Amino acid sequence: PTETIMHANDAIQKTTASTRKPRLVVMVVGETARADHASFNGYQRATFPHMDKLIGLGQVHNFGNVTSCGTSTAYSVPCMFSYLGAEKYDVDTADYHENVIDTLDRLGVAILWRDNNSDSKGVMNRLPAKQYQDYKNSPLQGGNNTICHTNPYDECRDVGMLVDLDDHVKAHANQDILIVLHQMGNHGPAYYKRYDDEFAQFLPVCTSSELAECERQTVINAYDNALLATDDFLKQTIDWLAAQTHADTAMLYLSDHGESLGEKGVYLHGMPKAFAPKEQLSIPALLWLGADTPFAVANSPTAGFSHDAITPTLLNLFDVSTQATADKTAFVNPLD
Repeated sequence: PTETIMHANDAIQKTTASTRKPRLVVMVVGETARADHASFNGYQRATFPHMDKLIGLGQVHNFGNVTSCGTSTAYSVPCMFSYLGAEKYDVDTADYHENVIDTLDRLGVAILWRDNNSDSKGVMNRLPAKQYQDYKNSPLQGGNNTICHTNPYDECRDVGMLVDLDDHVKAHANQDILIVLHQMGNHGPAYYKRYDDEFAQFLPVCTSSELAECERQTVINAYDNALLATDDFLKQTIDWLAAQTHADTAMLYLSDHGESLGEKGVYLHGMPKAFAPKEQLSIPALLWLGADTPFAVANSPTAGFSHDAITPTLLNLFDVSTQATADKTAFVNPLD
């Protein structure tokens, strides 16, 4: 299949960081978190305490029940950054097409992908290897994450991706910056390993991978506790962005897919889109904008938001204009 498929040859940045205030966007790629257990979507438990207050104060925006493009990480993540909609996205040929990261990097946006999940799923392939940083392992063990030995499992935490993030920013202060943080999140089945002892408030907790043996409630507790860690992670992420004054900042959070928690005997995820439970397709979506933001929250099409809105949003966030995203539904309205 000699060479790559192009979508945004006509991609032109309407306003560059040299004529206006530079833009710094943090894209948090969530994992296995579902909107059904999001407290800001009507869940009885306070799974997102920090986010609930920011919503209750009107600091971040909740897009309610957003539909995921897939039910698995390997399927969803490449499609989240693809120009192809979920209706025409092909997971087997996703590496053949240029994505939004390719376009943004080409146009001159400093991209940095820090991963605490697995990998960019082929998204970061055409970009320099130094722009992808491993964070699922400690150094010694050839990683980068300095926050790993805070639990009996020595599992690296997502908050470790926020460490020394100022360095990459200071290296590209003259230009727009996009930082992608791939989150460990609520990866199962061992939800009890996904969080430190500080976020173990929903008790008792299923401390096993055999979710089918544990009572549904103990498994839900573990899942909800992992959400608390994510909520705190997002809180520290926003706090870091709030510290960046000389740049228009934005924090976009979306989970790659949902999760089944014993509903009709269905556990985990990965079930084919055609008949998959909607718990696997229901994801939370949050947007935070910095002080005096130039951007506006787009009106929700009722059909609802989806994963297809990510690529046009990212392009709108950097004033990139292409008929590859002429005007499809995005989270943020394009400027003039």
